[PDB]
Amino acid sequence: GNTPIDISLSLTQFLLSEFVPGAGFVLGLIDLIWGFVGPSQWDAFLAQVEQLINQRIAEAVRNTAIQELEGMARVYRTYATAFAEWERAPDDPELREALRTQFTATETYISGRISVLKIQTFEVQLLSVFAQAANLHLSLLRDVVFFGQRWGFSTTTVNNYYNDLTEGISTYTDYAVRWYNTGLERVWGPDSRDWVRYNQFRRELTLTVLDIVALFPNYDSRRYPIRTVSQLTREIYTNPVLENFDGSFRGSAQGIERSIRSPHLMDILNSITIYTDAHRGYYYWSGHQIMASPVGFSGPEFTFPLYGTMGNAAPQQRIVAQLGQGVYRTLSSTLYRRPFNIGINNQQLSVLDGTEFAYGTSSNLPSAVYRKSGTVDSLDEIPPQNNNVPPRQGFSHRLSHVSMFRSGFSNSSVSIIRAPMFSWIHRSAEFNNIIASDSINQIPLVKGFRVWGGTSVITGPGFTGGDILRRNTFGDFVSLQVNINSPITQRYRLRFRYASSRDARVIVLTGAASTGVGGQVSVNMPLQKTMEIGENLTSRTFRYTDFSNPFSFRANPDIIGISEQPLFGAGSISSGELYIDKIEIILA
Repeated sequence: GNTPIDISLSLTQFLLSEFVPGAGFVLGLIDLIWGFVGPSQWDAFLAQVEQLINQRIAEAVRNTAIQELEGMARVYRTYATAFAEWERAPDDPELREALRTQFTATETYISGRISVLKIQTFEVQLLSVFAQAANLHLSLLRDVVFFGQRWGFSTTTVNNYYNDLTEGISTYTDYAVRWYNTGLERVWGPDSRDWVRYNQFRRELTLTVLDIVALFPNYDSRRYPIRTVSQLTREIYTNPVLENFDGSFRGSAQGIERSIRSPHLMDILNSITIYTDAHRGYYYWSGHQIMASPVGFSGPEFTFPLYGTMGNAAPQQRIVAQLGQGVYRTLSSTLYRRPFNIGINNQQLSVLDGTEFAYGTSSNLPSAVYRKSGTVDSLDEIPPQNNNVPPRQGFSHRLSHVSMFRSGFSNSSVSIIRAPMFSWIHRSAEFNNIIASDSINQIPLVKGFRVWGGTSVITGPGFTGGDILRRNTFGDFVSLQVNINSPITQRYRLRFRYASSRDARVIVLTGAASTGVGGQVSVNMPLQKTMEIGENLTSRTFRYTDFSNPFSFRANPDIIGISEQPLFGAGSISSGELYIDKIEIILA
């Protein structure tokens, strides 16, 4: 089993860590995807979303798509070797000229024939190979913008390729998120079964499409002259009780989706205290409590409201999640009791009767076990990024929350449903905000610890790899905690990635005060209007500041605050919205 979900996760790992242009990058794209000779690989890629919504692609359209993929891999392969021979004698004017034509030949082939992956009425099924190919096209355009003057191309030829890269990022992004959403809505229905297949689409295409799409902007090598590491803070969802049910509870799907928490700052799951109930010698997970900390463990634990019902047929069991790299895997045992319809006191049960919590770790640390283990295995839906090493080392996601979809009390109620919902954040969403020397640091604003009043966390547009922050008025956004590995004397610069339907002014303060409240203004920067009032959030509505003017922190676990300030003379009324996604920090 080498699923497309497997391949795509290892590719997410590659792009996230070793994003820097050179032979290592080309050799890497060959090894993970484009080295494959023949059709079967692309056949599997299409099959996954095809059987997901149970519509196969028309065969003429399907085979042309597969054969153009083959040709794309095939022209890239010859570019890649021509690239390597050049990097072995980089000044030779003949190797240069040989790479220059083999580049323009391969770019024209890929550029021109992506079309066959955007075919009308088959947009969703073709989405995952389109994401692969758009990502391949962008690798090439980054290459010329970065190596143009070494290769021998004119500065005018390169500036045109650069505009292609710009537009490519914006066009490809917008197509993918558009067909992601319309494919999602088409799967939605009102039943337990309809929600399962809805969520299956969301999860698989978040892994196979959106995560590669979130990294496209890093292909802009004029905007990112050096290394940069993005962070995927979005959470994908599993539910063993519902995903393993053979029937379907009717009209539930709207109730299930609401039981997921609303957009929120990123937290670190600390512990889960499970409560047990019983009925007729059948013991089950009836409710639980969740405790979390902010990013950086920057202060006091938050305890979530009770999930489910606080049973006592056994004593509570407190499972600590946050050991090593967190819980990477759950193996649950489901229990569906179907009696000969007695009722109320001979109940119908749709619940969990055990779960094993497996730790992500380079160690022998044993799993946590509630009652007993099971065979409903989350690793089957959230696979490893590296199958060459044991799962506890090559895992892709860490457990981030546990909610519950509840129905009935044990009371009356002929029927009881306790369906715990497991949230998975991608591994790249680090526990701390660490400012690296030597790279371009991305800190999504969802990594702060406090949202100030009148800033909302809004579900992200689809290409930021997480949620974002909105203000309707001017005011304070977040406070977040930063760690430097430099003397406090070291100087830094800062830029924003924002969306705004108005002009505004943005400031970053750096006097600490845990809780946030303090601060001294260190950075003052303008935000030009990026969209019209009431427009939708597409990639063209997002903009980068310049870098900021050197500043320094004033503590080494520092507490910085972001606020948006009224422009002088504007009269203190603000109309439109302000969106901030990311701040990025560099050195010197």
